[PDB]
Amino acid sequence: ELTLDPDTANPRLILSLDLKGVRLGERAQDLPNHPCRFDTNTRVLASCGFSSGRHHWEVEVGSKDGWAFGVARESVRRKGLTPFTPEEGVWALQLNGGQYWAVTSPERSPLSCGHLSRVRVALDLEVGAVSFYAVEDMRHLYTFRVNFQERVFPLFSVCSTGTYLRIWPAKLDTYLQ
Repeated sequence: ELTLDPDTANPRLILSLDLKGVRLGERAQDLPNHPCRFDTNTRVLASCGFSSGRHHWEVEVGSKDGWAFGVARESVRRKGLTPFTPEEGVWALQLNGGQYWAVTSPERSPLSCGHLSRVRVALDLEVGAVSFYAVEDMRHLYTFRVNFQERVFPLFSVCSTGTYLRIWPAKLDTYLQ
């Protein structure tokens, strides 16, 4: 099953022991600053990435602000403060200011989807799409159509305390998403 990759994790994140969950901690861990580790934005990738076929997983989401999740192209920049945008190869939903957003470009799109508890992510590297559904009725939340040109990885970001993400088998915090 999909697990979070601790070698990629921003050192301020805390991963659960089973490597399925992530939240933001209060202090940075002293970790090796390896090239695939996010050193500024509060991100972690799954350890498995995909280059063909259709794949899905589910993400339990906290009720409070601070998270964004979806997929990232493998070449997503790890070093320095980077934008959290489709142009940087991030295709994600976000909970911020009590609103759900698809993190679209040039600006985010607010989603009138009601309350979210668990979200199924469907990644299709054949058609070229990543889609999000609320699991309880599979209502559609957002689809990014993307001509993916490299491997694509499950992506998770938690930039404030009080929230979390779990896999199911800087003026403002969000500037570090």
